[PDB]
Amino acid sequence: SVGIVYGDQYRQLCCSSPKFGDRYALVMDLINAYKLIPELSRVPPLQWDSPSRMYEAVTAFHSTEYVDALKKLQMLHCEEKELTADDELLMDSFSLNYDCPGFPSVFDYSLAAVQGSLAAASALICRHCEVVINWGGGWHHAKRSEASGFCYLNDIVLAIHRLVSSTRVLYVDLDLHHGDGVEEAFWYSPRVVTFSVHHASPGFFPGTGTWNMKLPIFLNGAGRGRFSAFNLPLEEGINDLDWSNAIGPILDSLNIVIQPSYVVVQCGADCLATDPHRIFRLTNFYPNLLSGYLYAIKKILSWKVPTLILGGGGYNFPDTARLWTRVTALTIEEVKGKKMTISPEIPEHSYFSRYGPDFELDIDYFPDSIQKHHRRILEQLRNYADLNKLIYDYDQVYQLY
Ligand SMILES: O=C(NO)c1cn(-c2cc(Cl)ccc2Oc2ccc(F)cc2)nn1
Ligand SMILES: [K+]
Ligand SMILES: [K+]
Ligand SMILES: [Zn+2]
Repeated sequence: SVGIVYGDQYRQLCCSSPKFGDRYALVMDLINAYKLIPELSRVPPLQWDSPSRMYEAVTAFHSTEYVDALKKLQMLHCEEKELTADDELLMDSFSLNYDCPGFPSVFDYSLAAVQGSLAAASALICRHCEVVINWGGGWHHAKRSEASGFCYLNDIVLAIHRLVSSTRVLYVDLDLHHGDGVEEAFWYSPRVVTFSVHHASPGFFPGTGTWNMKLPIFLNGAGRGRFSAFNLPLEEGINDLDWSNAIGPILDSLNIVIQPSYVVVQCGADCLATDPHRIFRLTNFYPNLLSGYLYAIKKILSWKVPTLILGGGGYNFPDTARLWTRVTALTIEEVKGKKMTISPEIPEHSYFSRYGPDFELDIDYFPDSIQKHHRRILEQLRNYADLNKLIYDYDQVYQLY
C-alpha cells in the first residue's frame, strides 16, 4: 500500500510561501486529475498536544534558539512594523535573510513540512504503508541553527531520526543540489548512509559534495561515521541515460552492502531540462512497454524496502507536477502491481491552463570522470563495510560497475 501526505490546512500552508507559490496545489491537483487519489492512502500530517511536544520534536535536530527566532520572525512579519536593528542582527545570526526571508506564515509553512514527513515516517514504522510520498517535504539544506536554500526546518533529518530511533537508513538525494544539511546531520552516524548526486562547480550553491581544500580531498564522514557520506558530483548537461548509468550501480551496491531497514529519497525536480536552472537535461519520459528520475525510483522500489519519497527543488511548477505525477503513478504500479494508465494529454481541471500551450504530460524537451568516481565510491563502500563489520560479496558488488 502507498500513502501520500495531504490535507486541507496542509495544502494551504504548503502554498503560502513566496518562492514556491502554489506549486504544491498544481502537484496534488494533477495527481487528482489523473484519478490517482483513490489508489493512495491519505496520511494526515502530524499534530501535537502541546507547544512543548512540538518544540521537543523539532529540537531533536534544531537548536531551541533557532526555533525561537523562526517563530519570532513569523510574529514580526504578521505586524506591519519594520524590524528593529537588534532583531535584524538576531535574524542574520541564523541566516534568516536573503534567500531565506521572513513572511507572515514562515514558521507554520516550515513546520508543516516537518509535520508531513514525520507522519510519513510513522506510517512506515507501523507498517500502514510500504511507501509514503510527501510532495510538501524534502527541505534538505536546513541546518541545526541555520536556514539555507529556502529551507527553514529540515523535515528530512527529523523523519530519518524518527526512522532510526525505531536499524539502518539509506538516504538518496536526487536534487540538482548537494544534500548538505542531511549529510551534515548524520556526518558522525554510521547507521544513516547518505548519498547525493548533484551538480557541483565553482560558485554553484551550496558548494559542497565535491573535492574540497595541499591537494583537494573527498571528505566522507567522521568518527564512527567515517566513509558513510557518499557523493557523486556531475558536470552540467547530463542526459537521462548517462545520469541513469552513473547512479544505477552505486544505488544497487549501497543496497547490497548496507541492507537498509528504510530508504528515504529526496526527489527534487530541478534536474529537469526545463527547470530554469538549465543545468541537467533529465526528463519525465516514460516508455509505454526513460526519465532518470523514474529509472532511479523504479530501481529503489524494486528492493522492497519501506521507502519515503519526498519533494524538494523544482522551479518550473507545471513541469514539476508533470514529473511528480509520473513518480506517483510509478510507485502505485511497482508497489501494487496494478498497471496505471496515464493519458498523454493533461486532463481538464482547475490548473489546466497552466499546462499550455500544448497541454501534454511529457515535458517540452527534445533530447571517464564518472569511471573515476565509481572506483572512488566503490573503495569508500568497501572501507565503510570494513569499518562496520558488514560483509558482502566483494566481487558481485564490483561486478555491478
Ligand atoms: O532548490 C534549491 N536547493 O535544493 C535551491 C536553489 N537555490 C538557488 C540558489 C541561488 Cl544562488 C539562486 C537561485 C536559486 O534557486 C532558484 C533558481 C532559479 C529560479 F528560477 C528560482 C530559484 N537555492 N536553493
Ligand atoms: K542531490
Ligand atoms: K552518515
Ligand atoms: Zn535543488
